[PDB]
Amino acid sequence: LHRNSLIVLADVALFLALYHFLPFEHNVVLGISMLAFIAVLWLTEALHVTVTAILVPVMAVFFGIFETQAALNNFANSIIFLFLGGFALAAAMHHQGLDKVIADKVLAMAQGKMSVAVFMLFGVTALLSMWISNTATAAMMLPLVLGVLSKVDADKQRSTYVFVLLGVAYSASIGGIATLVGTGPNAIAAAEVGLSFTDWMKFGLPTAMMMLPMAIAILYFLLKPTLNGMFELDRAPVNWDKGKVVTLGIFGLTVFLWIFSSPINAALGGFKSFDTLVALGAILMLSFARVVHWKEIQKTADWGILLLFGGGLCLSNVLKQTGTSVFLANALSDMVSHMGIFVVILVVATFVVFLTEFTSNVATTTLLIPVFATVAEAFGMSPVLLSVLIAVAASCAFMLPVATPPNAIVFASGHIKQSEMMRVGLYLNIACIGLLTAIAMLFWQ
Amino acid sequence: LHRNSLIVLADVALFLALYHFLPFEHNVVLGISMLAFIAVLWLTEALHVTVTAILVPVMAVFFGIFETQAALNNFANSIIFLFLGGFALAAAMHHQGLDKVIADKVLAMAQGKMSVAVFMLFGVTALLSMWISNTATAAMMLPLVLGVLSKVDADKQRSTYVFVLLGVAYSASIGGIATLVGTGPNAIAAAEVGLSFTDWMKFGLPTAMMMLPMAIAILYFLLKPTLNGMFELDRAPVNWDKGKVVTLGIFGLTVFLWIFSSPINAALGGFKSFDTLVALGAILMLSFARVVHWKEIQKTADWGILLLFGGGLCLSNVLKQTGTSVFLANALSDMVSHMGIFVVILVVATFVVFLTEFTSNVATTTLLIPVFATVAEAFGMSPVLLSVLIAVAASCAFMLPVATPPNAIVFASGHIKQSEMMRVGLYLNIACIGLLTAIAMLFWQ
Ligand code: NA
Ligand code: NA
Ligand code: NA
Ligand code: NA
Repeated sequence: LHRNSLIVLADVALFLALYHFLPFEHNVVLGISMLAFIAVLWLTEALHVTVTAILVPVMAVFFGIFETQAALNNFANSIIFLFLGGFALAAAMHHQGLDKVIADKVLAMAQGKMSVAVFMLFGVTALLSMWISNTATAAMMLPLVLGVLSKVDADKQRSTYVFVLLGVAYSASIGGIATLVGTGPNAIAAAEVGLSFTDWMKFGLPTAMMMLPMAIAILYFLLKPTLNGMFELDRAPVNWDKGKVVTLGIFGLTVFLWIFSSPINAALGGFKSFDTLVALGAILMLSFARVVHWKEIQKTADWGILLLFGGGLCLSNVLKQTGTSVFLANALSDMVSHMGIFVVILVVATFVVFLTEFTSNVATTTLLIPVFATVAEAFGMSPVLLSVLIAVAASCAFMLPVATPPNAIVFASGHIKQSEMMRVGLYLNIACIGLLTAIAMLFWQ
Repeated sequence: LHRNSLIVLADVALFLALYHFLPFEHNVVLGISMLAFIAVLWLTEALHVTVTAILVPVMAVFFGIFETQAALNNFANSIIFLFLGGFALAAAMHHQGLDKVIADKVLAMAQGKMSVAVFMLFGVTALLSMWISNTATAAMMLPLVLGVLSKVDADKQRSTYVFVLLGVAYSASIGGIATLVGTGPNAIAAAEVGLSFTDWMKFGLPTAMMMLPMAIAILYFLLKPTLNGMFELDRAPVNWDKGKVVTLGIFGLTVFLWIFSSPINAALGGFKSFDTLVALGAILMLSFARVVHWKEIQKTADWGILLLFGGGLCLSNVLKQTGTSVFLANALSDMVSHMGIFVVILVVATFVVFLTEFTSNVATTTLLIPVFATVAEAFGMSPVLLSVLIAVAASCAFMLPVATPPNAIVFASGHIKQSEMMRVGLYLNIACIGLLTAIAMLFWQ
């Protein structure tokens, strides 16, 4: 009777149709029929993203592609645990309130000026986003933004107070493209192609450094009247208490090990997923040092996403095993040889940057990385380039809300118009397709 | 400076001491040193049970026993997912309120008598416990018990109103020993020895049927003045609404498949962990039928326990790989041949039943099943017997609180004395060591 129940039933119909009607070797038919079924479910979201992720192994198994245990093993991938270490690290500095003090210490550096208030609001949002999450950083920044935008209160003076709301909503998304922890898509890329923490930072951080100024400049050069205003530093000040220096101490130590993983691990005997161990070592240090309880981590951890990760890895392996990856490469062979590498990565970048407006970031990456990376491997090219690209471009959701929660968070502020965001995003989207295709070209040789 | 930080430091010392001072083949030294370290941490609970579980792979990897990924793979065991299916099934019928209606429909069968009120309170607690959890079933039953024990309100008339509080606190623990979902220890046994859902029910259910009357009879024959009293059916009645018949429908279908798994799977082509697939199929049916959202399951699911499971499976594999399992069998060889099989299982049963009073049920099972099962295998005997025994006896916590949350739940009722529970438990403990050793003997040939 419901909308989504029909989408699912239409999909069951579609699968059945593709299964009985495609003219190929049985394995490829099954692989294509599955890929379409799952592609629908993750884009429409008729079933919850994670329910769909669970549906993958259960299909793979029932259709004899993998044995039950083999399929489930996907969910214990070392990157998944790295990301859990991220959640525990976040959980710690949120319960401790080290995120609050980083906001105040930097916000009060601005004596009382609105010009150097919002420029220090975006800089903190993105810095805090590197380690925490996007949705979490947005929900945490909202009250701190509304607090500052109450002196220039006049909402007939909207464009002073919309530049700042839409500004952090993007700064949360751009801050994610910095490190391996931060947003889901990055983790999915790293798991697929086998990236280290320091590897994804070499790609991502420069792109964040490039993108944040570029994004503000676009918001600025639309309708900003913010060179005027005064401050209202209204609430109790902050101070380093029982081991906020300790949480920062562990955090610092962890990040130090993550960056210097290459020489530290090499000169340690070369353990396998060193970054994952570090991330679990973090969970251990935070508990021995007593700085955060487990119940806290169990609330903060998004087990839904953790499961989603493995759901996509299962899919990736479904594509290989059925030979669907190689069949698609064969079908695209003529098209891709006719296309220049510039043309390809421009088409890819454009495809995601706009697709990501309709569906969740992860939901699109969890679908697209498997397809592209495995097809890239059939072409015998390094699946890294396309993957990192997709992972970054997925986090470029700037147009409507429902694209990312950070967009819907600053939108529920019952103030910003649908039309307004839709056109700043349409500019920033094109701006990014440029920047990415540019940087993706530069990172070739 | 804290108590537990010293326990941990004392343990780090102990490990270091055992590591540098034991006179054996390096692998066995490492295996022994690890086993002692982890044993301490799970019994003292200096670190949280789950933090300790994570510590296992991280040690195994750093001490070259397993490669990072191989060790983590333990956490994706098919039983863990079976148990997650249990959590989702519970989450459904709690959010739907199918547990409430099962309480009222059976409680109102008793017209208005206290004699047939509490006897129908224990019967519901245990039946509801089979599928839900122990801690969850206790916290859910508490208000429903205090509601009935307000007509015979006189708390100078204590023993009418302590027989019922301590009655359900046990009925929750005995109800767990019924099926594979229900309590952690059962799942740990099944994962270690490879049991089906219908397999553990053949052991457990008869034991629950035997134990519940035996437990009441002991509480009854101490200080019961409950053949007197009247009812107060005070609150809004219940009625089957939008698919509480559907949740029961799915639940019923799931349990039907679980019981009849053997012939259904056999006549289906023999899929690998059929019970796990059923449990995931449950998660899928519950979502397509829209009866429960995912956020609900993410709250209900105890991801801490889910992780604990794999922590112990990692340990089990640590014992084998280092050859510590075989070394212990050699050391115990003389002792066990001098002991009769009756003697052994009486010693084992007594050991756990009393050990489980000091530490969490899972925490003790997660420690003991690996040691015993793997040693049993070195002796070339089926590790099932000892394991199922340990798993059942672990759920026999009847003395103090802090033994199980269901004990601490009915204790926070600021009414029941420490001394009171301690001696009913001491009787029921001995009563059980009997029943188990009896049934364990009968289930031989
Ligand atoms: Na982020
Ligand atoms: Na998106
Ligand atoms: Na239970
Ligand atoms: Na216990």
